[PDB]
Amino acid sequence: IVGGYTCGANTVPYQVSLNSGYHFCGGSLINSQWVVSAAHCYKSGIQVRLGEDNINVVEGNEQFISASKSIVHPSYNSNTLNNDIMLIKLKSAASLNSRVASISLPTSCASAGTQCLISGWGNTKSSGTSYPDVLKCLKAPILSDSSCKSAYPGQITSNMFCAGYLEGGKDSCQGDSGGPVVCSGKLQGIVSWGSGCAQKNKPGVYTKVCNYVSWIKQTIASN
Ligand SMILES: [Ca+2]
Repeated sequence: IVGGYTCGANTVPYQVSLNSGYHFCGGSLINSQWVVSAAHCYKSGIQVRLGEDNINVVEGNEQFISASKSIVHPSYNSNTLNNDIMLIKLKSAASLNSRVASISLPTSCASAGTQCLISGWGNTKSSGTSYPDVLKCLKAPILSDSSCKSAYPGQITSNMFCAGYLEGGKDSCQGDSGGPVVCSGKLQGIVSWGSGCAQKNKPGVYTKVCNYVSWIKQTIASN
């Protein structure tokens, strides 16, 4: 997360770390047994880490659970990053508490100019390499589709939105792929891509979760 702040420990209780010997992506807890992340975060042998703040120290609140199953969206295109969404089933149910909570699925899509919260652990620098150990946060509006498609001509589909600032400086890219974008108490986004990091007229590009709620509910209930 470039150009934000330290959330505070356990202030984003739905935030998940996907670990494969190291932290490689974020995710969101949508119920005791399921996580949603990005399809470009697909690996084998994932461990899901809940209740984290500092990913390098065991601060007491953690829950470490092996993933039993991963489901990538049937229409995921890894070239265009269209339908960049994946579902991860926990081997054992998470124990929900003050620090470990679910986030709700949208009943409807969010509109432009709606403020959202984007959280994650990744690269804080637009130029160079600096990985934070603690959860970071950014508040950013959803930009209008016009403003989005203009920044990435012929790259943006219906299943994407942009958030942040047209001037750059503040963005998420490498700053946690797969991470949540929460607007008015609902999961509206997943950190998908963005050209460079926090560049001028290069916003972040998010998977538009409200398009997928039917897929998510049908998949989860059948698996
Ligand atoms: Ca920790």
